[PDB]
Amino acid sequence: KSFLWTQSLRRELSGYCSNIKLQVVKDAQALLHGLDFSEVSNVQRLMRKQRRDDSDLKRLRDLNQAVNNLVELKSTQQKSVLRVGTLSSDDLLTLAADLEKLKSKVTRTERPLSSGVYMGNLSSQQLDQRRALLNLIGMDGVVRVWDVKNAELLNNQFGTMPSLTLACLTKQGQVDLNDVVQALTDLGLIYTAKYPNTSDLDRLTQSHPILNMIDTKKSSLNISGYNFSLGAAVKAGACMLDGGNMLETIKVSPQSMDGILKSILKVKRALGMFVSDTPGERNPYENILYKICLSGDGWPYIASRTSIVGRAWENTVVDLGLTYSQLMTLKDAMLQLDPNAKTWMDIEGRPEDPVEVALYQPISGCYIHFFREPTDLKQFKQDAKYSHGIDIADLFAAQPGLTSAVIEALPRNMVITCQGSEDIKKLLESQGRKDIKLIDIALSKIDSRKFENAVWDQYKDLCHMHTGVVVEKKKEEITPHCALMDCIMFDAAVSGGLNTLVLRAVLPRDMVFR
Amino acid sequence: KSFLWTQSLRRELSGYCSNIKLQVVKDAQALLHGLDFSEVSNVQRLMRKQRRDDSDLKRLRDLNQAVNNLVELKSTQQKSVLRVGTLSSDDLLTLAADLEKLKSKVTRTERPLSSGVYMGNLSSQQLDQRRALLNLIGMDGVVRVWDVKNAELLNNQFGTMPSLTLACLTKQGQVDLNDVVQALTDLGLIYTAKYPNTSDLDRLTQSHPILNMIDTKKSSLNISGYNFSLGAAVKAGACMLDGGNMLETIKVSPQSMDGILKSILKVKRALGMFVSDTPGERNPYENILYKICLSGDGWPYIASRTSIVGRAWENTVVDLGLTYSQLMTLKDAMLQLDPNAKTWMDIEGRPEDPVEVALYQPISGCYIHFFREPTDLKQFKQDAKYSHGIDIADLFAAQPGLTSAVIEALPRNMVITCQGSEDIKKLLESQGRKDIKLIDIALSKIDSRKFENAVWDQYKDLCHMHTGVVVEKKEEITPHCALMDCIMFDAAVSGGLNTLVLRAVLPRDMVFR
Amino acid sequence: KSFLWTQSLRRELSGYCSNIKLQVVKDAQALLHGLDFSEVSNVQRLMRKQRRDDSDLKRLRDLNQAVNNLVELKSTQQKSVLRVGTLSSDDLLTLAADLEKLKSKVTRTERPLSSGVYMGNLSSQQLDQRRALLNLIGMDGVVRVWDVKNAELLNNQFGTMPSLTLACLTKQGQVDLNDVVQALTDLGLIYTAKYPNTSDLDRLTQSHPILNMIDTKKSSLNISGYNFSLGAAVKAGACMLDGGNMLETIKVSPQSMDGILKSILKVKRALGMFVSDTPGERNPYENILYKICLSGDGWPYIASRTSIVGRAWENTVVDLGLTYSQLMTLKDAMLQLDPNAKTWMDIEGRPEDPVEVALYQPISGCYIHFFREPTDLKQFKQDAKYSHGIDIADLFAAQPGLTSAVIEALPRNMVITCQGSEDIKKLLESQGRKDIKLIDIALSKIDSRKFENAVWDQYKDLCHMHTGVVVEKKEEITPHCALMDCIMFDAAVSGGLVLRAVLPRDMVFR
Ligand SMILES: [Mn+2]
Ligand SMILES: [Mn+2]
Ligand SMILES: [Mn+2]
Ligand SMILES: [Mn+2]
Ligand SMILES: [Mn+2]
Ligand SMILES: [Zn+2]
Ligand SMILES: [Zn+2]
Ligand SMILES: [Zn+2]
Repeated sequence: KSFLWTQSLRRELSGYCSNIKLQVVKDAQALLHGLDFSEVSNVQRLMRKQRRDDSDLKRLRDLNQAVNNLVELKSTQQKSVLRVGTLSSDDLLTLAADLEKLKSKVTRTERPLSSGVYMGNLSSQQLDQRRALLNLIGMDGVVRVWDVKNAELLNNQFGTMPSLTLACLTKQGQVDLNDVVQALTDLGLIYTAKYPNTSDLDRLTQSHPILNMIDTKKSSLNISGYNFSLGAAVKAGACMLDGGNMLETIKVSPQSMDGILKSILKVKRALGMFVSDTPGERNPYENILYKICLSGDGWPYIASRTSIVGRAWENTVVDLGLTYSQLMTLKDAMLQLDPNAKTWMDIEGRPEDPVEVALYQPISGCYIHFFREPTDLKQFKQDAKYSHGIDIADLFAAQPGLTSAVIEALPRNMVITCQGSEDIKKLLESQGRKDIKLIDIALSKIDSRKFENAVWDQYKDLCHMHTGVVVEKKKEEITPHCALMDCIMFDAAVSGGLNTLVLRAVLPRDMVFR
Repeated sequence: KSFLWTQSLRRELSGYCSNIKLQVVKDAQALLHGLDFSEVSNVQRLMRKQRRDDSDLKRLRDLNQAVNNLVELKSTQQKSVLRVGTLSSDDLLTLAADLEKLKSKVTRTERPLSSGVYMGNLSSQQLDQRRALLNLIGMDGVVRVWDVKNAELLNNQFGTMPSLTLACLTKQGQVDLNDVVQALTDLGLIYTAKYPNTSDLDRLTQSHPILNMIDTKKSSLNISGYNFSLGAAVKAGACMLDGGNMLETIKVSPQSMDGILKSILKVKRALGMFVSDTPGERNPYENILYKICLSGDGWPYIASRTSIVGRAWENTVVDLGLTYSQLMTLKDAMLQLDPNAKTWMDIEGRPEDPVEVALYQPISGCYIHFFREPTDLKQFKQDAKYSHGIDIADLFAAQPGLTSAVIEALPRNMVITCQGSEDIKKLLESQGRKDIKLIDIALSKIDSRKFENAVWDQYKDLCHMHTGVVVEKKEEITPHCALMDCIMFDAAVSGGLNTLVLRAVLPRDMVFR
Repeated sequence: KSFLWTQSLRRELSGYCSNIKLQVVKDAQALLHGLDFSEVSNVQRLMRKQRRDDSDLKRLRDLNQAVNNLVELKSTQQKSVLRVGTLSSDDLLTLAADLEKLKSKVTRTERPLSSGVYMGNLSSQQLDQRRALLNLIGMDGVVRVWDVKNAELLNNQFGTMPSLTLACLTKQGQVDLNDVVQALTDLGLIYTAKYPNTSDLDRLTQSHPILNMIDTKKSSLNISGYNFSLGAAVKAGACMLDGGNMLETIKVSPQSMDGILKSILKVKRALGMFVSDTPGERNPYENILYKICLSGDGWPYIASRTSIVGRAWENTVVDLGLTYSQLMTLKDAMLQLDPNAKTWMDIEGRPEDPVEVALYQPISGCYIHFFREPTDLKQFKQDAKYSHGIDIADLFAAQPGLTSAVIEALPRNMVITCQGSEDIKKLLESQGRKDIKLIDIALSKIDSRKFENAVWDQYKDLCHMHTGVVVEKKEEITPHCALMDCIMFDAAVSGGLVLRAVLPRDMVFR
């Protein structure tokens, strides 16, 4: 059923496939020669930890950039732009659709590994429902695997490579290289007829003892390229064979990129392939579509991709409220909120025409931040003059529907704290949520903006929306008001000071803009 | 199309599958210590030949017997009589049907290797139609691969056996046994997912270089268990798994045989499996059905069956004109004859009611010999006492429609010599054949039976139908046989009886029901 | 590669061409004066209908008569019998094999419009494999364009003639006659160099605004000559130039038909031309060989072939087991059947040697009916006396092989109703199609023949195969027809009592 998709894709794309054994074995032997395999063991030890940080990530990345200096099979950073040539106008619509579906699927699978999910003080059903997602995606009260300052540094660091695999099995398994090649050759042949299972690897193990090391019924989620998964072994086995149509052996180029995708959409239409609305393991169509859109120059499956920054939906653009798919990602990202924690909220613009919305939980250092186009532009210029200093031409790019979707998804029975309950009340009540209880702090003007300078020095990087000169009639310039910076400084006003805390965004950055 | 047929039978016969990996390696280890592999070489040399004689079969049977004596995994002579129990009445009706069609297909595929096909003086169409039968089945004027005294001695001698295969690759291929067990396992694993082919064997040889011994582009037809076919290698691989629903491991017993046949039928029913009415390689259903019905006790696929007598349709029977598939076997049987050669004919019983019919070709030595149930009980009795001495009770088990079908399939424009034409004329006539010219030679009473005693002395065993005491106007005389008349009327002409072993055109099973 | 074939044919057939720039306009003028273009717009309306019947075909055929009555460039009824002479015995065999291929292509493209294809309860893949087919040829469940009682009235009615195109562009486009000639000539000068496309005519229209009535897509299939296709304008623009060896201008005669055929087969041989076995539009080779073999008198491209009767393999014959080509015709003929509906089956003779075979679906009203040669005569000559009464000389001409070819082409899972089973079971099992379930209705022999004399009164003309006198053990009785048995047994279950052949009319007898 998932091997059927794979089979049809082999035939259709067989003309882009080739023998690569010599290039692979060369990289394996070069790793066997150059690489510090005790550091391979060190990175594996770090992947056994349930909780990992920046020191673990640096070690992984350093080992990644050590492998990358020794292999000749690498993918280069290449942007890709697609138009009506070769691909039909109908084909680019489908791609755009499937890519934004993929976007949702991959963000809901991988992001909670870094962003985290709240597993503390919740109802019995909610925990059961959160546990089911975290069982599925491979995963105080906030549980996460990667506690990092920059989660973008987790991109493309976890892919599996045939040559690295072949080298790792040879050194760590303590047998000759050829034995390993002749082992994955027999595995590679199982794969020409079925996706290999537990019993398959068992009986080969009797003739090739190496295949013990490999873990068969482990997931491909929350693993590195240094681990001995079923997928890494199967992939490495596909490249040792003498031909022919093995999908792993695809190379992409600017000259070949469109045709592969055109051929992918032909199979998809013939068999009814689709991007899953579920988080978890990638299906055959999800896997190929991501690996090709990741780079316009390289080998989608088997190359070195650790040099590549960004995602597949970013590295490839289509030139032509919230989607059900976006709604899902948003609803999963918000499970990061502790509903029992103290929560600030602030807005810029009048409550019935908001242009900036923020929420802030000071103890976890997690925040919601987003934007909206105004309706009353004639009133927007007034607030640009005297309050927020936002230019509307920079709000054009704000993703629509975000205002209602966040206020709808807010934890029920949460208590929101605000400097002036007035407008916040008329906002939540309007967006359908009267239930949310509100505190009024009621500070004075001098005491609310006491830590205004302190907050902008530490956190300026988190909002770039405020450009316009703001005045205060007596005219003289003042600091423009950010909705986010307001929240932080109002918490500091009450606290009596401001700590150094690395803030974590609840929303993905891909969601704020279009 | 047919790997599913296997995959489905695998799923339903699971409980009959088993672990024999050890017992095969044990039987190979015994062959490695006991078998003369130089004699294996000698038999393989005989299989490379086009024409094979009685001495080649003697060597082949002697070696098979030596293999047989050493292996612990053998099949036993166990006959099966099927009764309504585990199998429903319809299940049994389906079994009987298929065994008739299977009988036809396997006779048409195997028997011409011995019986032969005339390939001399014919129309271009007749030769192309015939040479296209030879490539379907993997095969003076007569073409044959086996020229033997008795073609029952060919039966069950050619099967493949994993332990023999295992033993032969080890000793002839000059590698250790352990590395042979390694190689076959990986092939056996592939066999779970697909039937391995050209490249599948090519790429496997790259780690295990014992596998270029095995021939890929060679069929299963016209080869012995000593040859390294893909099927023998694939078969042996199946045994290399401690588990897996492989049909090759199955054990049959008087207790389990019905239930096995029941399970096969469900798979056949479900998918729509069938016996193909075209000669050639066996389909998975034809294969399983044959091997199971040969012996009620033993291992259908993997045992030594070299000591088993009878074809599977004789060893297993159901208890509760010709069939379409009997006809195609009959038409295929007739191709042995030289249509241009000298050909005799003779009948016993009235031309309107023949009880015995025989045709004889004196040069190739081949004959048609069959019987028929009469209708004129009155005329029969006086003929019996004056001519053939055939007991009417011995004729009820004769195949009906055999007169029609044989006379039809006789080649157009043949020349028949006969003693007395009036009779032969009326029988060929009322059947569509006026095209055949008849030569009546003028042999008087005395001369036509000069070598009568000589013919019966030499050929008695060919006819057992004449038991009654025949008399002339009184004293006893020798009963008239259609076939013995044909031979002796030829003897009169030639001035001497020939000294040869005769070959039958008709499959022996086909004469009686 | 198809304009190559055009070009190459043009040079080799240069001397059977003339000019015709006078008579084309002459007949176009004789149309301007004496033809109502309201009925022409009425025809365009009818061809715009998604379903069409006998009354719409009447309005077409009468207009194909009225145009034929005025014009002096016409083809007339002329049969051709190809003998050796100019065409070597090797040319004849290549011409007989190609016309046979051509039969299979033209039938699979044009016939489904009338006969219909079932697009109801089927597997997605079937709905894929069958819609693919429709978009190639330009097309309850059964979808059809022409629903007519006589489908032979459809033949030679959709033809395209330049003069008819000329007179149509003039009156309907409201420009002067000359401006139509000026516009199409300029398109004809493009036809000497390449086959005009989307942009060719788009730029022509910039000087010739009258050329906007014309489509690039689509097509050249379920259109009539009253439409404005690309080809109609192209053919017209060819007959506007002086000389140049223009294919469209070819006139055939009983003295010249062999040499023109002799010419074609050289170019085919020299290039690699052949009759496509895939349905759709004609390649230039299919089109030339078809237009010529239609008639041996007139202008195969530009004449008034609207009163010509019978197809090109019928109107032209050669004088010296089914063919690969006919089996694909048969498989696309069995697509008409609704496999999810009440279906009968009946045969004559014994199951191991059937001489007449029938299947019938009442609700739609379609049937399968064919004959076979017997093998056993002793049994056939008795069945003739006491069951069917068919003469053996009538059974030689029946197409051999249809019996197994139809049975295998049956839909999988279909359920048959019969009277009785057993011998229907014996037949579908010899062929090895057990998957088919059988219902015996098992009526009494008197109850089976209640509506006997009624069915032979409404459907007699559908079978002319029963000649001999069938007797009962004696008195004369009405012979048994396998097809007439299908309809009467249906009536005995219905209590009461059109028909469309599933099998091609041309495939029953060879
Ligand atoms: Mn990175
Ligand atoms: Mn504010
Ligand atoms: Mn191995
Ligand atoms: Mn005699
Ligand atoms: Mn009937
Ligand atoms: Zn801001
Ligand atoms: Zn005898
Ligand atoms: Zn009839």
